[PDB]
Amino acid sequence: ADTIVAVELDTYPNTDIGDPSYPHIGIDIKSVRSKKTAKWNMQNGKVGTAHIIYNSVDKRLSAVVSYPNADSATVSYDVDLDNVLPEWVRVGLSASTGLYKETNTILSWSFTSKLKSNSTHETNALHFMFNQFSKDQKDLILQGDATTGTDGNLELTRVSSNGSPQGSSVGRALFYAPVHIWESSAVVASFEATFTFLIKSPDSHPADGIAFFISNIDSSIPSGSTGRLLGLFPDAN
Ligand SMILES: OC[C@H]1O[C@H](O[C@H]2[C@@H](O)[C@H](O)[C@@H](CO)O[C@@H]2O)[C@@H](O)[C@@H](O)[C@@H]1O
Ligand SMILES: [Ca+2]
Ligand SMILES: [Mn+2]
Repeated sequence: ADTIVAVELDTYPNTDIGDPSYPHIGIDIKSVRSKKTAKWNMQNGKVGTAHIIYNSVDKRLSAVVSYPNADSATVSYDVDLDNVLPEWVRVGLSASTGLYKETNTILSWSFTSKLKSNSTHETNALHFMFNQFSKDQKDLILQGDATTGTDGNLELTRVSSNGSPQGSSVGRALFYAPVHIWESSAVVASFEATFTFLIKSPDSHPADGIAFFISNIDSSIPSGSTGRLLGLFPDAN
């Protein structure tokens, strides 16, 4: 099966599987049951921003989610991505809906990864920045219901012609090129990701959430991962 490290923006509390009783953000290491969570005052209809950072010196995965003129939500977890992820990976965005829904719109997404070898200076880097998605975005691997181009945005889950979010939907978008996240003899490696999202729903309890994830290169949507599984895990283990 796939190896998944993700930062989830969980809008629906599935208490039957360990979620806290409120929308939250969490750090998921190979499991949908976050190793660490933080309360998130999600705002229906507003545009938010997520920022995720990591470096091999501190070995700490941190994320901050904010809305303009509102306090931010922060979550951190000490983890050595070398002990978890394969050397080469792919990075992406995933979302789902199930019984209750929401739009899982991404307006912008940027990512930067650096890897420095022992050889004096000479750092390797990868950076991509999408501020406008188009139809036929060949540098993205769209999976499930994910689509691009509508209003220049990336809709991870199904949205009807009039803009109504559909339930029982799942979609992901991964950057085409694999990323060298670590090397056995690297002095320092780091990455930073940023994305702005718009989650709105006519439900009083939107669902299910969006996630930024890092996986094996060949990852694909596991069967029946709609809803609470955020399109990342095959089960709730
Ligand atoms: O989209 C939210 C949520 O909807 C569905 O789960 C609800 C219900 O159908 C289940 O019977 C109960 C208990 O298991 O949980 C919910 O109330 C599922 O699609 C779920 O995956 C999803 O998160
Ligand atoms: Ca949930
Ligand atoms: Mn959760």
